[PDB]
Amino acid sequence: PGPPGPPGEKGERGYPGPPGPPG
Amino acid sequence: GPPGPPGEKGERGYPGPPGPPGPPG
Amino acid sequence: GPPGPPGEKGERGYPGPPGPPGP
Repeated sequence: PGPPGPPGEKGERGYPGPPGPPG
Repeated sequence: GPPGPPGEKGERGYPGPPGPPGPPG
Repeated sequence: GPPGPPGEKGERGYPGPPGPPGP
């Protein structure tokens, strides 16, 4: 069998974080 | 000879952006 | 034998930080 293929693509960016605290 | 295995798992993505601003209060 | 297929896409990034304080 041949060698491994190329590395996978980079993952999606994470979800946005939660809303900040009250001002 | 047959094809080799799949390549390596890709890199994890970048962290998400900060959340929205909090409530005015 | 030829190279295999591209690897799996990476995991989604971690969630972002909390947002800034409100106004």
